[PDB]
Amino acid sequence: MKLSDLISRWIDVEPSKNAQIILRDRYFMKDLDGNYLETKWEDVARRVARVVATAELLNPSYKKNEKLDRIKEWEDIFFRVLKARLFIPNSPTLFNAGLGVKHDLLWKPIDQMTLEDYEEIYRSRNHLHMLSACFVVPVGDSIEEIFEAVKEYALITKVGGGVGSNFSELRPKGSFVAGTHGKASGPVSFMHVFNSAISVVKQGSRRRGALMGILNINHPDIEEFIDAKKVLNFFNLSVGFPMDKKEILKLYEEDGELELSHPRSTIRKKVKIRELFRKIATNAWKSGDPGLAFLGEMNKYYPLYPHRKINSTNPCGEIGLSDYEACNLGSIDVAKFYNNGFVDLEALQELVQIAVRFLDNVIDVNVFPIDKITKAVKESRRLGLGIMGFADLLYKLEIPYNSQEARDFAANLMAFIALHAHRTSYELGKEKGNFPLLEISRYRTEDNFVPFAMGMSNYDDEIREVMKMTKEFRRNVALLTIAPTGSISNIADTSSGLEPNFLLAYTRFPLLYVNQVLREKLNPEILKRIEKELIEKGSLKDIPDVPEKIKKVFVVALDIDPMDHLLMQDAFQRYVDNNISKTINMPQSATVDDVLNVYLEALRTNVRGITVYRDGSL
Amino acid sequence: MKLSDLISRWIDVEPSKNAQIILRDRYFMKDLDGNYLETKWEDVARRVARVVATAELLNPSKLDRIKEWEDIFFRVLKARLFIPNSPTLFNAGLGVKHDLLWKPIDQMTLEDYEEIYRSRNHLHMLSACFVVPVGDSIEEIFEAVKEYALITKVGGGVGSNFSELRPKGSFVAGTHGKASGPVSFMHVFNSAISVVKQGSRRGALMGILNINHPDIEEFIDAKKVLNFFNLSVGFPMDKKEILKLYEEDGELELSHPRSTIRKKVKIRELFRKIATNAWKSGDPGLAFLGEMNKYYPLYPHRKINSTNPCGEIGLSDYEACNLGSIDVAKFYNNGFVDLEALQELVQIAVRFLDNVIDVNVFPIDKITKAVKESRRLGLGIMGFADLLYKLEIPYNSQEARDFAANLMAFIALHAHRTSYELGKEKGNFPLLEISRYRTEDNFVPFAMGMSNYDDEIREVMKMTKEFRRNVALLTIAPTGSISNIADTSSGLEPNFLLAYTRFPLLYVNQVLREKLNPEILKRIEKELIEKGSLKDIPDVPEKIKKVFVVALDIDPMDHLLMQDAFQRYVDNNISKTINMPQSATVDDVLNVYLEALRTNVRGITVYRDGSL
Ligand code: B12
Ligand code: B12
Ligand SMILES: Cc1cn([C@H]2C[C@H](O)[C@@H](COP(=O)(O)OP(=O)(O)OP(=O)(O)O)O2)c(=O)[nH]c1=O
Ligand SMILES: Cc1cn([C@H]2C[C@H](O)[C@@H](COP(=O)(O)OP(=O)(O)OP(=O)(O)O)O2)c(=O)[nH]c1=O
Ligand SMILES: Nc1nc2c(ncn2[C@@H]2O[C@H](COP(=O)(O)OP(=O)(O)O)[C@@H](O)[C@H]2O)c(=O)[nH]1
Ligand SMILES: Nc1nc2c(ncn2[C@@H]2O[C@H](COP(=O)(O)OP(=O)(O)O)[C@@H](O)[C@H]2O)c(=O)[nH]1
Ligand SMILES: C[C@H]1O[C@@H](n2cnc3c(N)ncnc32)[C@H](O)[C@@H]1O
Ligand SMILES: C[C@H]1O[C@@H](n2cnc3c(N)ncnc32)[C@H](O)[C@@H]1O
Ligand SMILES: [Mg+2]
Ligand SMILES: [Mg+2]
Repeated sequence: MKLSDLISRWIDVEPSKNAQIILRDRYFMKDLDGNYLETKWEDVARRVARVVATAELLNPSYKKNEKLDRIKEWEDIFFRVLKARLFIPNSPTLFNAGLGVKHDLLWKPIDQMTLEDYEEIYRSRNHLHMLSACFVVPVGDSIEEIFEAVKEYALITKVGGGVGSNFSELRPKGSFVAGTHGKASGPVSFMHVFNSAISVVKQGSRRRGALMGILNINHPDIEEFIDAKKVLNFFNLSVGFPMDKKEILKLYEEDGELELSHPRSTIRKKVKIRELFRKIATNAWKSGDPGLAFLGEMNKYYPLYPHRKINSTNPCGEIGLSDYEACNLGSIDVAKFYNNGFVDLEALQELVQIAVRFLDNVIDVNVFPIDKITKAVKESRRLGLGIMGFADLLYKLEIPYNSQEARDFAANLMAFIALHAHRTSYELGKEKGNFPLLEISRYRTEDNFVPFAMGMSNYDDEIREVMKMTKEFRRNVALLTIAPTGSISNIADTSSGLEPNFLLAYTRFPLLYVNQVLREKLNPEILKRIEKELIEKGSLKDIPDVPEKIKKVFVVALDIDPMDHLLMQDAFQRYVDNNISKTINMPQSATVDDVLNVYLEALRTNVRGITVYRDGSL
Repeated sequence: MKLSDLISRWIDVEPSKNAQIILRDRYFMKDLDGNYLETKWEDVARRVARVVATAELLNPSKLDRIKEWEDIFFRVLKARLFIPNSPTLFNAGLGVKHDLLWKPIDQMTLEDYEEIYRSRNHLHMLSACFVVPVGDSIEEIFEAVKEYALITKVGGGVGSNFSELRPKGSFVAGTHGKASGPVSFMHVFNSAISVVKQGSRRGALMGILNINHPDIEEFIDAKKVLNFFNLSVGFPMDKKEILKLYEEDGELELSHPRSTIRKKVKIRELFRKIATNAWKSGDPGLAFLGEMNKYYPLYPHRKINSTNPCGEIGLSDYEACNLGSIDVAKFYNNGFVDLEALQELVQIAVRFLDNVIDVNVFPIDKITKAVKESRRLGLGIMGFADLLYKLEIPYNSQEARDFAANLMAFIALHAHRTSYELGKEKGNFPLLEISRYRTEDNFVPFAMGMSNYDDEIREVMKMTKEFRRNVALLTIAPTGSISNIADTSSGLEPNFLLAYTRFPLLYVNQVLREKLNPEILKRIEKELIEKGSLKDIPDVPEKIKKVFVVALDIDPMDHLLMQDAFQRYVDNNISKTINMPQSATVDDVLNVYLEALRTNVRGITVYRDGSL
C-alpha cells in the first residue's frame, strides 16, 4: 500500500501512558521558567518536521519561486511520518530542534508559513542546536592534546552528545617523557581525568555509558586496560583490533604470541594471544566489559580508507567514526509495516527515501560545538539509518527469533533497506551535490567496492549495480546502522533495535508492560491466567497450558542461545555499512570457555564488534 | 668590606655533603641518555649565569658588557650569596647546544650569545609560580584545567580564585540544569595534576574562595580529595570592615551575581569554622586580597584575585613571578651587617631577576603578555635566623623585629633604586603610565613605619614617577630548596630544629657549633635531639638558651609580629608559618586571626604542632 495510507493507520494511534511519561519528562520543550511549550507528541513532530524541512532552503535545484511550496511539502511529509511514529530520529534531534528560534514560529500552522518564516528559523538556530547522538575525538600523545581532548569531552557532553576515543596513542605507563626526563602516566591514568571531567557536566543528568574508551590489543598496557573497572563509571570500554580479523583468529588457532609495543616507548613485551583472550573473556564473564571492536574490519569497508581511518566507535559501538565525525541517527519502526502476513515493501521503500533525506537535512541545520566537527561532518555526510521493532515484527509474522528462517528474513529485509537508502543517496547527490570527498573514495577509485559483506540475499546483484552508479553521484559516505534505540523505541511503543524482547511482561518505575502482540495472539483467558507466572519466570518456556505454537514464536532474550544472537547480528551486518549495537545474552551457567567460543565464532562471522552479557554476572 | 672581598671568602667554599645530595638528585643537568652533564655546583652557576647575561643583548644602551655581567652573576652564584628560584636552576639553557653552556668564557664570541638567545626552547620556563582566571563557564573552566597541566608540566605552581564559579545548585540556562559549584570543579583540577609532573608535588596549587561566596562553608570543610591544593579563604574587602563586623557580632550576606542563591551568616561563626578546620589540619589560610590591592600600583585597572601556592605573591590574571633570594647569614661581619657589600648584591640581584624575564619562555601567550607588561620581580632573603644567631639576637624579641624591619627597609630602598636605574637604562615597564607611581602623589607600595629609612624611601618612590623598570620588586619566599643549597636557614623562618639526624650522620646547627663549648654539646646533644629545644636542658648558659631559639620556642604572637616587621617593607607578600603549640585551642587560633587583622600582614597560615 501507499505510505500515505499506512500513515493513516498509525497517525492517530496515541502513545502509551509510559511513552507519554517519558515525553513529558525529557522531550516536551519548556521555557526558562519550567513551563511547557509542548504537551503532546504532535507538538514535537511539528517542531522537528519544520526545523528539518528548513534545510530545503539550501536546495540548489529549487528556484526561489518554488522554495516555499517545496519546503512546505517536506515539512508536511516529515510531520506525518513523525507523528505516526514510523520513523524517529535520535533523541538529541527531538530535544534540541528549534533552540534559539522564536516560539511563535516553531508550531504555527504550516499553511501560514512564509519563505521569510523559514529563513528566520534557519538564521536563529543557537549554539545549543545540536542534533546528533555522538562523536569521536582523537587523543594525541602530548599533555597539550590530552587536555584539549578533555575540554572537547566537556563541550560535547554539555550540549548532549556522547563521545568515543581510542586512547592507544598515549605512550605506555612508565615510558620516557623527554620534556621532564620523567615517567608517563599511561592511557589508563589519563582516562580517569576524562571520567572526572564528565562527572561535573550534565545535560542533564543520567550519563551512564556517555563515553567510549578503546585500547588496542597490542598496547603494552592492554592487560591493565582490560582489568580497569574491577572510577571509570562513565566509560564503556572495548579492546581494539586494528589488524585483520583473520590474522588474529589464525594467531589464536596457532597458539601464537603478540608483540605488545608502542612507537614512542622502549616498553616491549610478548604475550600468548590465548592468555590475553582468556583474560578478556574472564572479565566479560564477570562484568560485561570490555567488548571487542574489530577496527580492521571497519576499515576494510570504509570508503575513505586509508586516506582517513576509523580508530574508534561512539559509546554504544554502532558507528565507527574517523576523527571529529558525528553520529547522525534515526530509526524506522518495521513492526508498523506488517500487513496480513507480509512486510509492506511498497510503503517501506517510500519511507526509506524520506528517512534518508530527513537525516541528510539534519546535517544542514545541525550546530556543532567544535569547528573541526562541522568540517568532518560536511566533508563525508555520514548517516545512520536504522530499524527498531524487529522482534515485534517477527512476533506478528509468527517467526521464532532463534531460527534460520528469522535470520534469512532479516538479511533480506536489511538488504532491501540498504538498496533503497543507497539509491536515495545517489538521487540526493544528483539533486544537491556529492559529498566533497566522493572523488577520493573507493566508490570512485576502485572497481566493485561494496561497503558490507552481503552474501545472504537475492538483492546482491541489484546492490552491486547501485554501488556502481554511486561512482558518479552520492550524497553520503555511508547510510546505515542499527542503534540501541533505548529511548526512541519506547516513544514508538515497539521493540528496541534488532534485539529480541528482553521480557514479555514486567513492571518499571510503576506500571506493568505486557507485550502488545502477545495480547493480540494469546487467548485473553490464558493470559490473565499465566500473567502471574510469566512475570516471575521471565519466559513462557516452562508454563503449562500455553500452546507450543506461541511458546516458539514468543521467545525472549534468554530463551535464545548465544550463537543464535550472534548469527542474527551477522545476518544484519552483511547489509549495514556502519556497525551494529547487539548484546550477546548468555545464561548464568555460561563458562569463560563459552565466552571464548563466542569470540572465536565472532571472528569467523561478519560482525564488526561484540558485546556479551552473562545473566546475573553484575 | 665590599662585595668583591666577600665573594673571595665564599667562592671557594664547597657545598656540604647534604647539599650535594640535592644537587645530584635534581639540579645537575643530564642527557636524555641519562648521563651527567654537570657534576659540581660550579657547573650550574656557569650555565645559569651565561644564560641570564644573554638578556643584555636586548640592552638598548656590547660583547665586553655581556661577559662582564656573566662573570659577576657567576661569582655571586658560585659563592652562593644569591640564588634564583629552582626553575631557573633546572631550566636555564634548555634547548641550547651543550657546546655553548659550559666552555671557557674567554672563548665566547658574540655569535655564541645570540645563538643561546635564539635556541631557548618551549621548556625554558624560569619562574616559580603563576596565577590564572577560572571564568563562569564550561568553556573557561576546562581551558583553565589545560592551563594547569601545561604550567605544571614545565615546573610551575599555579593559583586561582574560584569565586566566579556560580554556587552548587544554581540555574544553568544552557541545559536548564543545576551547577556543580566551585568545590566540585576543584576536584577536576586536582585530578588533572594527579597525572602530570616535572620529575615527581605537595602543594603545587592554590585554591581561593571568597568569604562571601554561598559555598564558603563547604569550601572551608573541603579537606576532611584535593591533595595537590593549598586552600585559602579570600577577603576582597578591607581588613578594617571585617574586623568591625566581627567586633559588632555582625552578619555577612552570602551571594553570587549569577545565582539567586543567597544566605545570612554570623561572621563570628564563619571565622570559628575556619579556625577549627585550621586547628585540625592547618587549612585553609586567610588571603587578605583587599590589602594586596591597597598596595597594588595598578589597582583597579588591573586587580589582584589570587596568590601563588605559598601565598608570597599577589598576582593579577596571568602574571608570573621570578623569585631569587640573598643569603644574609653570609653578610655577617664583626657584630654588624655589611651594608656595603649587601647593597652591591641587591643592585646585581634586581638586574639578574629582571634579565631572567627577557630569556624566559612561558607556556601560554597571555602570560608572556602579563609578565612583560608589568615586569614584577620577587627578590627576597634566606639565612635570616642564622644571621640572628651570629648577631646573638633572640628571634622572639623586639630587637630582632627592629633589626628585621631595618634590614628589609634597606633592601627595599636599594631595590627600588636600582629599578629606577634599569628603567632609565632599558626603558620603563609599559604600564608605568597608568600605575599609581604616576597617577597619584605620595603612593608607597607598603606600609613602612618601622625604620628611619622611610623618608628616603618616600623620595625614591617619587623619582619612580619618571623611571621604573618593575611594578614591584620584593617578596620573602619559603626557599625550601635553595636554602639547603646555600647551606643556610630558610627564608625568614626561625630554625625549626638545631639538631636532627640525616641518614646515620648527625647534624647540629653550624653556628651553634661555634658559640657553644664543644664539651657541653657532647653531653647536651642527646637531650636536645629528643626535646627539639634548649630551653629546659640543664646547665646550658642562659644566653645560649635565649639566642638559639627554634620555631616552637617562639610563641604565636612573636611569629606574627615578625611577619609584620618584614611586610611593612615588602611590596609583594610574605611566606610565614605561624606555628602554635600542641596545647593551643581553637580560641588561640581565633586570637591570631583577630590580631592579624590589626597588623599589616597580607595573609595568614597557621600550623598547630602535632595536629597532623
Ligand atoms: C540503551 C541501553 C543502554 C545504554 C542507555 C543509554 C542509551 N544509549 O540509550 C547504555 C550505554 C547506558 C547501556 C549500558 C549497559 N547496558 Co544497557 N541497555 C540499553 C537498552 C537497549 C535500552 C534501555 C532503555 O533506554 N530503555 C528505555 C528507557 C527510557 O528506560 P530507562 O528505565 O530510563 O532505561 C535506563 C536503564 O535501562 C539504564 N540501563 C541501561 N543498560 C543498563 C544495564 C544495567 C545492568 C542497569 C542496572 C541499568 C541499565 O539506562 C537507561 C537510561 O538511559 C536495554 C535493553 C532493554 N530491554 O531495555 C539495556 C540493558 C538494560 N543493558 C544491559 C547491559 C548488560 C548493559 C551493560 C552492562 C553492557 C556493557 N557492555 O557493560 C552496560 C551497563 C553500564 C553500567 N554502568 O551499568 C542489559 C541488562 C540485562 C539485565 N539482566 O539486567 C539490557 C537488558 C540489554 C540486554 N539485552 O541484556 N545500555
Ligand atoms: C618549603 C616548605 C613547604 C613546601 C615544600 C615545597 C617548596 N615550597 O619548596 C609546601 C608548600 C609543600 C609545604 C607545605 C606544608 N608544610 Co611545609 N615546609 C617547607 C619548609 C619551609 C622547607 C622544608 C624543605 O623543603 N626542606 C629542604 C628539602 C630539600 O628537604 P626535604 O626533606 O625533601 O623537604 C620536603 C619536606 O619538608 C616536605 N614538607 C614540607 N612541608 C611539610 C610538612 C609536613 C607536615 C611534612 C610531613 C612534609 C613537609 O616538602 C619538602 C619537599 O618539597 C619547611 C620548614 C623548615 N624549617 O624546614 C616546612 C615544614 C616541614 N612545613 C610545615 C607544615 C606544617 C606544612 C603544612 C602542613 C602547612 C599547610 N599550610 O598545609 C603543609 C603540608 C602539606 C602536605 N601535603 O603535607 C612545618 C611542619 C612542622 C612539623 N611539626 O612537622 C615545617 C617544619 C615549617 C614550619 N614553619 O613549621 N611546606
Ligand atoms: C609531561 C608529561 C607527559 N606525560 C605523558 C603524556 C603523554 O602521553 C606523553 C608525552 O607528553 P608530552 O606533553 O608530549 O611531553 P614532551 O613533549 O615534553 O616529551 P616528548 O618529547 O617525549 O613527547 O607523556 C605524563 O604522563 N606526565 C607528564 O608530566
Ligand atoms: C553545562 C554545565 C555548567 N555548569 C556550571 C559551569 C559554570 O560554573 C556555570 C556556567 O556554565 P556554562 O557552560 O557557561 O552554561 P551556559 O552558558 O549554557 O548557561 P548560563 O547562561 O546559565 O551560563 O555552570 C555545571 O556545573 N554543569 C553543567 O552541566
Ligand atoms: N551523553 C549521552 N549520550 C548518549 C546517551 N544515550 C545515548 N547516547 C548516544 O546515543 C547513542 C545510542 O543511543 P540510543 O538508545 O540508540 O538513542 P536514543 O533512543 O535516542 O536514546 C549512544 O551510543 C550515544 O552515542 C546518554 O545517556 N548520554
Ligand atoms: N609546581 C611546583 N611549584 C613549586 C614547588 N615548590 C615551590 N614551587 C613554587 O615556588 C614557590 C616557592 O618555592 P621555594 O621553596 O621558595 O623555591 P625553591 O627552594 O627554589 O624550591 C611556591 O610558591 C610555588 O609557586 C613544587 O614542588 N612544584
Ligand atoms: C545495552 C547497550 O549497551 C551498549 N554497550 C555497552 N557497552 C558497549 C560496548 N563496550 N561496546 C558497544 N556497545 C556497548 C550495547 O550496544 C547495548 O545496546
Ligand atoms: C610551609 C609553607 O607552606 C606554605 N603554605 C601552605 N599552605 C598555605 C596556604 N594555604 N596559604 C599560604 N601559604 C601556604 C606556607 O607559606 C609555608 O611557607
Ligand atoms: Mg609533545
Ligand atoms: Mg554561560
